[PDB]
Amino acid sequence: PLILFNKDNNIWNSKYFRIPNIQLLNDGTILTFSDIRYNGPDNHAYIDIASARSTDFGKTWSYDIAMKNNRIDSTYSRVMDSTTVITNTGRIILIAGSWNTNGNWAMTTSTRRSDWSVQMIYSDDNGLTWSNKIDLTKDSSKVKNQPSNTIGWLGGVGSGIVMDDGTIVMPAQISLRENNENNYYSLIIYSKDNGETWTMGNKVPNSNTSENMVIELDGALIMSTRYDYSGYRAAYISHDLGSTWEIYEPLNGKVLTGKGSGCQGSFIKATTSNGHRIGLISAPKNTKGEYIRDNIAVYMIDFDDLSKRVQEICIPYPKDGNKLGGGYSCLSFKNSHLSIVYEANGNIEYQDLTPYYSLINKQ
Repeated sequence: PLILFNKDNNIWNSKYFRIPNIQLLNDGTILTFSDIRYNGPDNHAYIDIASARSTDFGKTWSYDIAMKNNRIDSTYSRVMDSTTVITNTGRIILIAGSWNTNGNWAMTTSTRRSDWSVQMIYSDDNGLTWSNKIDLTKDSSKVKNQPSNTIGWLGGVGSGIVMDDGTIVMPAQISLRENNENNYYSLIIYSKDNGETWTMGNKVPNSNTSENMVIELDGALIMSTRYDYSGYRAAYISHDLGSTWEIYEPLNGKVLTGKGSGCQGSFIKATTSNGHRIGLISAPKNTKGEYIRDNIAVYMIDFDDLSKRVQEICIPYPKDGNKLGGGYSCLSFKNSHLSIVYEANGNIEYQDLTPYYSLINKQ
């Protein structure tokens, strides 16, 4: 596997890389992102977000800094946990959480986190140049239906989707102040104006849910979310663009995540040659438990053949993750090509999983 972001050899001399992201462009361009964790693996540290671009199918990469933190705190200023999407116009949107203090983003403060904000950048030139950082939460002109008891929120860490009519849907996670407690939930946000303004959906029926991704299936939204301390990835379905949610049985609890806290994963849809709509999930098996997060595997479900059980297709990273921070992955499928980026002992590796999709396509 090619080392995309190397902790031992990078142009920023960063000691650690975390939270990968990948987008397969329509013309074959591969666009990837990752946290630039300069001082180490800690989440509450000095972090920017990088971009690696390839015009030769992953052989050579051009590196840049897509987003910088607010530059306020040389120790804690950070923009992190990227959530990306490609609109129908080709516009590439990146959504990230922004902080500059110490402490968990969801549990530290009992009121709205003062240094918290959601920053968004977009590129109209296929990832060559990026726009200015646009604050989505400093006022109320960009995001509608933001709960008043919001401690903070950010993207679902991964990739969004585009509906039939062109509506962009982004996975999201929110922390809410409810009855002297801080409960965090998963949900979605959507934009009908190419990402200029957004409307916030409602929370999923269960707390302790966070990082997630949604797919579109015949107008509905099917979510595969991180369900902490449940041992599995939860799944919900929505028929009103994320306003109401029901448990999606065919996927709920099917992907096990081992003991301890959950872990981020990716959930994308692919349409095989026989017309079937399949779901591809990447997540560590975590058979060794807790934050070890071993064996980043790729699972498959056939929505048009739901009697067939979820299949383990391959394990792109059949090793233990680093307990300091690992296990995150992101899949991207476009034009019968499948690619993955994942964390690998402080590094970010890349793989082309297209031959495995060809085994699925049965052509």
